[PDB]
Amino acid sequence: TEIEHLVQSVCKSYRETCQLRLEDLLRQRSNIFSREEVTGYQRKSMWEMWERCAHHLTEAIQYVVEFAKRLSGFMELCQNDQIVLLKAGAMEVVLVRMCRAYNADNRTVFFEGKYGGMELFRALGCSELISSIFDFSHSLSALHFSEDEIALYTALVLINAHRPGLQEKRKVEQLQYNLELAFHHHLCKTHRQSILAKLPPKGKLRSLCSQHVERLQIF
Ligand SMILES: CNC(=O)c1ccc(Cl)c(-c2ccc3c(c2)CCCN3C(=O)c2c(F)cccc2Cl)c1
Repeated sequence: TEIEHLVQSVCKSYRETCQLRLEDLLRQRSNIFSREEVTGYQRKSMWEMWERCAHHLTEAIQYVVEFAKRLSGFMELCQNDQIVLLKAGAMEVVLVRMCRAYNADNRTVFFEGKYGGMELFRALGCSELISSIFDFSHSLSALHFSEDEIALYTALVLINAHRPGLQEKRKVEQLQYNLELAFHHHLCKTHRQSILAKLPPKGKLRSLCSQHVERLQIF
């Protein structure tokens, strides 16, 4: 039950640090882009559309940093390892967090006040990647994660002791192990263990968050 106090702690850090309130996202599912707004976005140059998207992604990252800061043990890690973990994991967490912005019923995603499909992002240069991002959100949305589960899962996406560059490896390993124990305890308690087998495989998140995203300093 130190474990259950950890579960509650991680869930509160997550709830305090969302960019978007879940209930606002659900409210807005009826609010969908017209054929003309989609065309208005398809018409934008590659540059301006990346500028747009890289801005949103940088704000989304700041919310993940604030998640890390409010997370138990994280802030007692040495500064080098805080930076290593966030550099390695922050994009991944944003990707995982976007499934709450995704509506599996019509395959739309929340974007700049309204919901739209993947053809919204045509001006970007990368239909393969967009498709892959959508397919992944579609799969992650199928778990119907509780708020607890997604808080713990994203905690673990972040506190990963296999990140090249950590000095105090062991101290991150204990933090990871305690988060793992919290997660498996909570899943066992609610008979949700089965979802473990449906989580993304080792290296799936990495492969989404490398293709095309990095060196965005240019926007
Ligand atoms: C009012 N606020 C917003 O609308 C808002 C807030 C937060 C965010 Cl994160 C977004 C947003 C940002 C980027 C993207 C999407 C939504 C949906 C698809 C394109 N995309 C990506 O996921 C992105 C990625 F993660 C990997 C590779 C390529 C890309 Cl472009 C929009």
